[PDB]
Amino acid sequence: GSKGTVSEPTTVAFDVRPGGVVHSFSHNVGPGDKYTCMFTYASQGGTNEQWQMSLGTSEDHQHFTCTIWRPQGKSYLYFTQFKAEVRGAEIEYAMAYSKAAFERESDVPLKTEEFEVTKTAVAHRPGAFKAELSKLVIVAKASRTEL
Repeated sequence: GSKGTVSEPTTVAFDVRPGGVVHSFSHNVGPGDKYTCMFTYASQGGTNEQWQMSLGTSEDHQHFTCTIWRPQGKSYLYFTQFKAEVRGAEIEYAMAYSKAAFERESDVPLKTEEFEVTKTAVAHRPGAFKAELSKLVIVAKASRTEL
């Protein structure tokens, strides 16, 4: 009441399974599944990795974010393709990091040219991506076509 509707980000962990097989993941936050964040990717390797993903929404339910990160800050997996698609809102800002900062070492962000950002989904750029993925941040504003 006095607080004015207060909520906290939701974090869900999942397994990354290599082998050149395309996999899809998704999560719904809030009643009515108003906010949906989907993450589909294909990697090559023989080692499983646990990735953390967190979703957040604004007080007025006007803005939400979808963040995926590596607990160790780096991914040994070899990425051949990836895509992030969201529903219930439009993508305003997207960013990815090749390698996370370790103490003295600074962060290594990915060049815009290396990936493509569209109003409905974000897909990698072929011949530009270095096959490195560590952290993804997506910021979107709630909006509906209304038919």
